Amino acid sequence: PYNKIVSHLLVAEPEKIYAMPDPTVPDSDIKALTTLCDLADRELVVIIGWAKHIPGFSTLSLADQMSLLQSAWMEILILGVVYRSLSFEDELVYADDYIMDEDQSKLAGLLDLNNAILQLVKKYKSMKLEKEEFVTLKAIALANSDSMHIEDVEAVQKLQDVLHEALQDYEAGQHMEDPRRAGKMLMTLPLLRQTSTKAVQHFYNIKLEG
Amino acid sequence: YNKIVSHLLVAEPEKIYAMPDPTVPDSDIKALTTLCDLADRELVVIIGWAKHIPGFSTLSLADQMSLLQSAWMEILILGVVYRSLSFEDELVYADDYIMDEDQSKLAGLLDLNNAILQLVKKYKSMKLEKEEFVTLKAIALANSDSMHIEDVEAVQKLQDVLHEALQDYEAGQHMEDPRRAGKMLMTLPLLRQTSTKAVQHFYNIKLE
Ligand SMILES: CC/C(=C(\c1ccc(O)cc1)c1ccc(OCCN(C)C)cc1)c1ccccc1
Ligand SMILES: CC/C(=C(\c1ccc(O)cc1)c1ccc(OCCN(C)C)cc1)c1ccccc1
Repeated sequence: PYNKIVSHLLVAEPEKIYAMPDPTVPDSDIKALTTLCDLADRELVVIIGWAKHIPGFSTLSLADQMSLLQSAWMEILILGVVYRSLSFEDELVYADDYIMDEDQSKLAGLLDLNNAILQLVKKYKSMKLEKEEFVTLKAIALANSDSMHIEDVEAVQKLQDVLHEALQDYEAGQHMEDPRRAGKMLMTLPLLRQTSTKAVQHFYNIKLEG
Repeated sequence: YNKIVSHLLVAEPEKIYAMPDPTVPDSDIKALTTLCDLADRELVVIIGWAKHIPGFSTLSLADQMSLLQSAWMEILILGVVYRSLSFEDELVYADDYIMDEDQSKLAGLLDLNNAILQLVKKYKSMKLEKEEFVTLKAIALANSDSMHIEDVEAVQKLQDVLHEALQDYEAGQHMEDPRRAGKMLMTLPLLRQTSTKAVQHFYNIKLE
């Protein structure tokens, strides 16, 4: 119906970012990896631009604004893809010009991993996830990254609170069929965190192995 | 008073002890062994405790085990975490085994324990109650996100039931915060992460 925060967040939303493949080089695990690497690099600058638009976010200390972006960037990237693929089935809308099926992923050796995000994508799909929910869960994810390098903990909390409140409230007017929808959304965050940490690790392994 | 929560409480297992076998002088191995032996004896208990969770038993033995399979670490972690609330910078795994910053460094569990302590840091901040504990334990169990389940609906129903119990509990004894249940739900990620880091670390011993 109308929530201050949710609307703000829809607006603060970033524009369509396209992967931009290299047509002259062959499709290998090094290509796909390289393709995603930069795709994320670009998004990371995109996200830092965005976070400033997160109501109450710019007010925290800089050292703390960095602490969170430091921790929650991967979940943000991830929830991102997870969203792009809701209207699709069994594949990943990493980029609107970059989609991967079971076979493109088998070639990239990201089967295990992608079969993980397919799962995450399944839940949200079975909940009929809404754009307004994405943006909110996304902001929450950030204000809930639990960095250990926090200096002013009472502030992080008020930021968490402000965003949590917007969720309960938006879910309150748009879905009275489910007096427990917000909290349900919230329970999908762990998997988000699980996937992201899985992602981070595969990366530290590819870097170890080469 | 909420029925489901009264149950979970009553179900709450009896105290367990690590019993730092009067055998080997303190050392990485001794330490790691003590925990290995306690976790196992706890795991058994957990299995039994599980039978009481409302609606848990009705599940096919296949699912029941798929959940336990995935959540047993969060459960173990949550325990020591609740056990450690009333303390400072120390992790209580058992009344006979209490790890302080140094004993940790000795076991190499500095990083692991240090994240676990972070978990406690938050629960202490919001004065976690035994009631809230027993309930999250059950919730974490059914919200374990296992990839290989048969009956998705029945499981979902179990998460709703327990979720209802939590939102309800907060609604009665904690009217001062309408977002409390949700905030408890928000501590689940960390628990997940920590339980994960904890597990990958165990397997990482002599492998690649
Ligand atoms: C899951 C795909 C992915 C990345 C990704 C995820 C979501 C998204 O929207 C875009 C990309 C990925 C790849 C590279 C990367 O690099 C960050 C480091 N920069 C500074 C070089 C981050 C994420 C990746 C992670 C680990 C190993 C290999 C690939
Ligand atoms: C966090 C301490 C811990 C365990 C633990 C946690 C909570 C608790 O109440 C009791 C113990 C731990 C240690 C061993 C273990 O083994 C399970 C596998 N069995 C079948 C051999 C599980 C957890 C541990 C985890 C990873 C590496 C080293 C130690």
